Amino acid sequence: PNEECLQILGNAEKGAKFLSDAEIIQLVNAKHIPAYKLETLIETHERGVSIRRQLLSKKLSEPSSLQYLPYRDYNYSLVMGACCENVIGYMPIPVGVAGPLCLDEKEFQVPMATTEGCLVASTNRGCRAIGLGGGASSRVLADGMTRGPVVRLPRACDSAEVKAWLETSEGFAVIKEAFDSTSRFARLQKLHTSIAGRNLYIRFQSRSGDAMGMNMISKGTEKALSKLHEYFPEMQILAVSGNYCTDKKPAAINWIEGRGKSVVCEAVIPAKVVREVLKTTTEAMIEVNINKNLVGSAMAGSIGGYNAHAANIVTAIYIACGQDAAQNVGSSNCITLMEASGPTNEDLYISCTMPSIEIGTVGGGTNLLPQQACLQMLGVQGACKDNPGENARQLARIVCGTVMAGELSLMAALAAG
Amino acid sequence: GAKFLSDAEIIQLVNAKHILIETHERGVSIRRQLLSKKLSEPSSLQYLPYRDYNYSLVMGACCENVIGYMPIPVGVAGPLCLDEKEFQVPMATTEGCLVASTNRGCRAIGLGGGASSRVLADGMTRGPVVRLPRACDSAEVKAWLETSEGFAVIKEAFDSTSRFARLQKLHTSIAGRNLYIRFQSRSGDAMGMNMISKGTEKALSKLHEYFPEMQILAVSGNYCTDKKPAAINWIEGRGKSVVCEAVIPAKVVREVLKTTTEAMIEVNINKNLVGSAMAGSIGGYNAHAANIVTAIYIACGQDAAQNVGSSNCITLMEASGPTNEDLYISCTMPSIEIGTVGGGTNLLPQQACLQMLGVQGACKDNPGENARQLARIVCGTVMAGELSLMAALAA
Amino acid sequence: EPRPNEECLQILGNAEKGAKFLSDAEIIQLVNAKHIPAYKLETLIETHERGVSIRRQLLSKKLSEPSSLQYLPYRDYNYSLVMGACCENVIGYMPIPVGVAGPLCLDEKEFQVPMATTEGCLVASTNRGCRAIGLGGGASSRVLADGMTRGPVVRLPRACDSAEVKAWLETSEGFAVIKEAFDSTSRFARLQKLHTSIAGRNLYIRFQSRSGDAMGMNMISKGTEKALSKLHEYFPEMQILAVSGNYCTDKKPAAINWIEGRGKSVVCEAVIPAKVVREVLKTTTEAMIEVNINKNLVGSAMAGSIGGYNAHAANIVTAIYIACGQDAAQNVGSSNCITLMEASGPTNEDLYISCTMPSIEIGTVGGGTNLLPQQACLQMLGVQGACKDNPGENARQLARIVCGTVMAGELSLMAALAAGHL
Amino acid sequence: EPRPNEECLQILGNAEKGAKFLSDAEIIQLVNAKHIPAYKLETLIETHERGVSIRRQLLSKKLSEPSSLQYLPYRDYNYSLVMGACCENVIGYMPIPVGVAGPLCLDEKEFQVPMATTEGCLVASTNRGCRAIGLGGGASSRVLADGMTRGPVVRLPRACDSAEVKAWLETSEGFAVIKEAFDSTSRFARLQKLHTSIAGRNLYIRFQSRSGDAMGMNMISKGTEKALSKLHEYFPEMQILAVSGNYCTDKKPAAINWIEGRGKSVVCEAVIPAKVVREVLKTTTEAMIEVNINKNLVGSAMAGSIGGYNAHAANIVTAIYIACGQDAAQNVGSSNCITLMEASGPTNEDLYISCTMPSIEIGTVGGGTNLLPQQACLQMLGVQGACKDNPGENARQLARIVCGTVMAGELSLMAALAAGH
Ligand SMILES: CC(C)n1c(CC[C@@H](O)C[C@@H](O)CC(=O)O)c(-c2ccc(F)cc2)c(-c2ccccc2)c1C(=O)Nc1ccc(S(N)(=O)=O)cc1
Ligand SMILES: CC(C)n1c(CC[C@@H](O)C[C@@H](O)CC(=O)O)c(-c2ccc(F)cc2)c(-c2ccccc2)c1C(=O)Nc1ccc(S(N)(=O)=O)cc1
Ligand SMILES: CC(C)n1c(CC[C@@H](O)C[C@@H](O)CC(=O)O)c(-c2ccc(F)cc2)c(-c2ccccc2)c1C(=O)Nc1ccc(S(N)(=O)=O)cc1
Ligand SMILES: CC(C)n1c(CC[C@@H](O)C[C@@H](O)CC(=O)O)c(-c2ccc(F)cc2)c(-c2ccccc2)c1C(=O)Nc1ccc(S(N)(=O)=O)cc1
Repeated sequence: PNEECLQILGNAEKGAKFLSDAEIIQLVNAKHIPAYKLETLIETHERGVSIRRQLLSKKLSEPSSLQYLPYRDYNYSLVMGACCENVIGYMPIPVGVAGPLCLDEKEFQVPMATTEGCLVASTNRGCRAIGLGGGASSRVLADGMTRGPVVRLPRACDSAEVKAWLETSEGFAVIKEAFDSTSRFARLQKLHTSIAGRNLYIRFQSRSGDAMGMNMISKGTEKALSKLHEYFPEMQILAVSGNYCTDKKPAAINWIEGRGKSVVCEAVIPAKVVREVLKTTTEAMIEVNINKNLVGSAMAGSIGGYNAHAANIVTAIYIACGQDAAQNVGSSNCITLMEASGPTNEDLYISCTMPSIEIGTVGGGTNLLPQQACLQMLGVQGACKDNPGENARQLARIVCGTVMAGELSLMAALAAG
Repeated sequence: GAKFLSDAEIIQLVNAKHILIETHERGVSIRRQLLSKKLSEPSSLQYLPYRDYNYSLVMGACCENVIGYMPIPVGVAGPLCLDEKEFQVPMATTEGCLVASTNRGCRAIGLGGGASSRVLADGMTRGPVVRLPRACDSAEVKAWLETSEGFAVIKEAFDSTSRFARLQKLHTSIAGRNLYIRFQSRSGDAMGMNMISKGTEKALSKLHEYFPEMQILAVSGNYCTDKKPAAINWIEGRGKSVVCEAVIPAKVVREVLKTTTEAMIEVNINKNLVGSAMAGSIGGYNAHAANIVTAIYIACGQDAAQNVGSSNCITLMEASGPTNEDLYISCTMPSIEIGTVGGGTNLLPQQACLQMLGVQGACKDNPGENARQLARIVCGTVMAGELSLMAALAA
Repeated sequence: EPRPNEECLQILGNAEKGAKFLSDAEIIQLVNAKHIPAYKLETLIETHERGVSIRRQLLSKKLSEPSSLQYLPYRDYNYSLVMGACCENVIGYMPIPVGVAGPLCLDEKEFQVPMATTEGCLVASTNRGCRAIGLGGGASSRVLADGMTRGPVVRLPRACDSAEVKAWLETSEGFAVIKEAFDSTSRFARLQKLHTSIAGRNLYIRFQSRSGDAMGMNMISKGTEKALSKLHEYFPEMQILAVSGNYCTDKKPAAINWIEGRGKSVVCEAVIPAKVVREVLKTTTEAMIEVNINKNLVGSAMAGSIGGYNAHAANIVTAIYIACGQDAAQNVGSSNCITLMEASGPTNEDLYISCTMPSIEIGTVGGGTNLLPQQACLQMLGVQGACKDNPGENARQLARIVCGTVMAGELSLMAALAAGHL
Repeated sequence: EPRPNEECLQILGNAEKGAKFLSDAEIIQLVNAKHIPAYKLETLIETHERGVSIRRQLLSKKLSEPSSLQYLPYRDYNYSLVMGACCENVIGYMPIPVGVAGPLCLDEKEFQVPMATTEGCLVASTNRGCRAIGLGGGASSRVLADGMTRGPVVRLPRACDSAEVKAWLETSEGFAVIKEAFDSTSRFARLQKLHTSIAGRNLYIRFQSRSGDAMGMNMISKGTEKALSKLHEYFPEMQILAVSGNYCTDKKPAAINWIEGRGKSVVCEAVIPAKVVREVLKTTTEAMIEVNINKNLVGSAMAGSIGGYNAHAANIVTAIYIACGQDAAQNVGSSNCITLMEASGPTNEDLYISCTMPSIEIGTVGGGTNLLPQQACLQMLGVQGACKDNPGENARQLARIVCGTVMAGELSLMAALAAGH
């Protein structure tokens, strides 16, 4: 009944919990109730998902499309008004595990969410060679998420004035105070700027504790630019990101300046281990690395893509561990080097250098519990109380270390043919 | 067999190195318990779900040492009015507001009479590196591959390996005695990596016959280029090269997008062109194409690591209409790497999202048309994403 | 002494008098107060040199230090081949010292390579590279590709229309019509496969063709214009926005030139005996390879280079280009080079070296190669002017010489850096 | 009259005679008989021009056409400033025509810009661009950054050690010890913040400093060599692999030069009224923006350019570089330019134009600027040699003049592309 059902919705202590599935759907189709009124009216999250699927399904060319998209018994409360909207369900990505990865005297079992055949198996083989080689070592070389707004002044002489002002000790200090006032972990490092006529691109860089820090840095960037407006009232803020960050697009600035964590990792693989585990020789590995990862990438016109498949490992760890998998674009930046080592140049020195690993252990997908499980496997879930940023640094080191395992195994598979 | 043993006992054997199980879901349980013994926090696994998932479609083709699955929330943006049709576009993401913003982009496009798209090129690639004794020899091979007779014999060998192996023009570059060879072929509705690899191996094997001193150094010399940033994918395309466009009436930019045509053009020029230029970008002349590509790719069983190149996009915005107040927007994405059969599209949840869009599996009438359609959907939804985010930045 | 402007104009407009019957003071007087603007001085003054002399006197009064031009030479230079062709508002010439590096043993021949440069030691260093190559049996090179390009941008009303034009150009019959219009413009105009790129309703079209021994810019542009006119017959709503849309790409760095080639794409190589690397180059093979990998490959990669995987190819390209009447601004793309070094031979102690240069933009007819001094340098190499019995051979040979001299230069400088002064 | 070889040698080794007492034919007879190496002619022959003359006679006999050097001039040129400084094995000089575009109205001054080129209409076209700027009220420019660089590669035993070295150079005291070493080598050496990059056990170190009015390669390199010697005292396992590891980056295309700058980073701007755009440039502001956006931004984007967002900056950079005694091979990076074009005024009919050139590598002291003809062109612009009272001002002014003349070039070519035919 259409007019009885409205009575049960309007009563403040009854609610739509008393109504049925088809009755709420009869209301919308008759146009008694608009569609957008169902988000706010319906009580529980899972029933909101159910009714959206049903409404959505009748509009589809094949109304049975959603049959095998699962949606029941998922914690939508951590996702609603925080991570996803118009939610009709969830997508299971198989999670495999590669390890142990022997990195800086610890051992890691690395979760990898992927649907590419053999990626975990191959990565795990690279892990095996590293462990039988005495483990890999890594260092975090730099740390600071960025945002890169574009501002505009009337003339290029003015934009130049502002650049010189931001380069002074006094002007930087003023901007630093306004940026840092927005948050606990927001500490502004040296500003990088570029002029293009009357445009001025300003790359704000700051650590962000254990968060990846896109939201924190943005908040700092806006207050900092508000303070900059007080010194330069004619300055227009065109966009809070003018693509100079650069976020989720290939850019040499991230390659050269770094973004998020800049990391290096390295290991030596005995000749014996290269033969028995990797089914090739040190000399063959080197020849392939030089001519694939340097020369080949060079011929193809690569900026920052001097590696075999860093992106595969970055992406799978990112999906498993609640990262922004779109940031695989810049986070997969990697140069993989290989050279002969040891008494008779028969052992394999390998290193991966990844200048822009954009990563966090708090916020975003890491609020969700399956994603926290994977972060917990690695011992890096959430914030680190004693050493703010140490969980995010550790995960970045794991990523780089795991990328190196991936590089060893794939580069060996290609070398053996 | 194993059904009479217990979980605690079978692990006893694998630990002792004296060592399959009769049910897929139990194989996952026992793997979780083996892994569990190696972690400092074994209870970390308890909220990583694993039950009642169809592991049969995974075991052999997709993933090894599987211990569960990672649920990614799926949202829907649409209807996206694209080429006289309506699509409800699934987007798997954990990024706040990404679906809502994309959906707004869709709303603006529909009220502007919808978007139009064309597939400009189509062919996955693979770019092996080979070596000859001398640069004079590598050059002889290049010359030979550029003749009609040479290309035809390399084509016959490539094409013999499978149904959809149909070799297009070759692209080669020499680096001294190295020769990089870029094979491009369509691949039915599959993304086509395995297919083009098999075609490449038999083609390189046939090239070895003409040049026995040639060394096949690696079936991928990074000249493809797969999953790394490369100008070659931007200039030559890879997979589907696609263009999409729409005109958004002035009032619609005002009321829906909360800005103006003029302000939008000013941000696009100075962010997506000039800004990306100052940043030293090749192919990243867009706001956030990667957000949409990645979200759709995870939802639709694509290889999410191919967002590196699939996200390549130039977003252009011009003034339009008689009064010059309407917003012409286009997105050009020359390297969308995509398929509707194989990989993660073999799993039922991922197929649900492909079925939403009406592109699931092979198009039996016209091989490749579902993958082509999906690329067009990706490019149209990227343009929707560009519209909304650029409006939010300009406002 | 100078008589009034009125009388000076009557003598100027008389056929049997002209400018020969006036003073320097009097020509300068007419210019200072219009009647003669300044650029018309070339087509009015008795001789080329007096036109240059007068232009200098005009300029000198405008300067802060009037005697600035004292040591800028101008007398007795053959300005006839310059005027209307190479340069306007000419006040003189700039002497660039020319040294010789050689013999360069390339493809079983010997070359004495002229290099116009002011950088100390460049010719000496390059010359040592030639010697190391000579003692190692010499270099070999092949020309891989040959075609100068021009990359106009056109526009259709919509992206779907530009898509239609791309597909039409990709059909055999569409390209054959465009090729016919292109090729009708000159005897050397032969259009190769078209490269096309869409950016919304924009459509960049890369026209490529050999061009005899000319570098070919003017010829290609002419071919391009007739090709687009014909294209407009089929697609009347097409607008030519610019005859170059930076898609060629000329005189700017661009991945397309690196990947597709432009002008002449060349490869060169040589094996240097271990003995020679030690004695001549003061280093070892092992050391050279380590420096090359970690400087020219890894270092160039960390700096974010496209096409710059070399030590100083640009030094050599520029010196040969100025010496040989080339367009030195084309150093931008023509310097593209990847230098590779590896172990070779029985001992694995000999140095294999190769230099691959995909975009050497060059020619032996036209532009600066019309002037006799730069023809002298071209004649040194045996590549001056057009080749009658094999059109394009001289420009191809010059491209090979450039790539081989670059390799010579790479060998030497890389050995200097590898030794570290020692 | 030509004497036997043994007789000619005693004359050559007689200290109160020498080669001055031999004829050309005798000196050649000695070279051909392998008594004198051909390269030692420079230090044996008393006059520089005679050394050039004999090198030419020797060279001509090696050529397939012996008269090929006829129209290569060599006489009455001042080889004294070139020998052992600018060029070796010298057989003459190459005259490049010099034209003048101007006046360039820049920062309330006027410049007559010399351009050594052989490309037809380049000077005339650039000169049209100058007219538009001057009738548009002039151009204004700013040097934004100043510092030549050198980017050596060193190697440590492990990547962990390269990381240790990077962190050490990033502390204020580690940097200060390196800065003290670097600054000690020359009066203008002032080491700026160190930019470093790791690749495994490689460490690339980008040393940047002002260099007076010199372009500064040799100076920066000398400071770099001494700075690395100091760093070796703290890290004795460090290997200096190469004083240039291509991270500078000198004379190759590189994003690092685009993003960080190198030498002089400059920006230039003008507003061109519609009337001037009409009469001088023969077009409209609307047409020029449409061409600039779709050629210099979008076109360069599709071509995969880094730093090549301009029409023909390189033409102007190269022409001025040759005239003014610069290193013309550095036009690779010095030509880096993004040209921007906007509508201004009430009906979008005035043309705001700017050129941004982040890496103008230039000098007015040293190299080819030591030669008198090259100094004449520097003197034309008022930038010859070192500025005593304001060190670096001449080099800074020249880089502004390049950027401003580049903008002039951009205006004219783009206008011509916007019209047709
Ligand atoms: C990592 C994955 C699994 N993988 C890929 C696909 C990698 C792509 O996703 C990225 C590349 O396209 C990037 C690039 O190189 O340009 C390939 C492969 C790459 C390019 C080809 F043309 C063909 C095959 C190979 C491979 C297999 C054989 C011989 C050569 C290469 C493997 C590979 O690593 N398998 C493996 C190893 C050990 C074990 S084991 N025995 O340890 O379990 C199993 C499988
Ligand atoms: C699309 C996403 C959700 N989004 C992002 C994050 C996008 C990043 O993941 C990619 C960028 O970093 C790439 C780049 O531009 O460099 C931002 C944003 C971007 C850069 C900042 F510095 C700060 C915030 C914005 C935004 C919000 C406000 C004002 C300006 C920008 C939005 C955005 O589109 N929200 C939105 C719009 C409508 C509705 S509605 N009214 O339809 O529901 C909801 C949310
Ligand atoms: C070719 C030129 C002359 N040349 C240059 C300057 C080359 C620049 O124009 C381009 C580089 O900057 C490009 C780069 O590497 O990034 C340098 C040099 C390069 C970078 C430095 F940091 C310092 C010095 C060297 C050099 C000398 C010694 C030790 C290391 C390098 C030489 C060089 O080749 N001299 C030489 C050799 C043999 C004979 S001989 N004995 O054969 O006549 C003479 C001179
Ligand atoms: C500057 C030079 C002289 N110039 C060039 C050649 C410039 C090349 O050296 C570099 C370009 O290739 C870079 C690029 O755009 O990709 C061209 C030209 C460019 C691309 C073509 F396909 C064809 C012709 C043009 C031109 C002529 C006509 C119509 C359009 C463009 C001119 C040009 O500026 N002439 C002129 C102007 C005023 C006066 S006046 N009347 O003031 O004296 C004379 C001549």
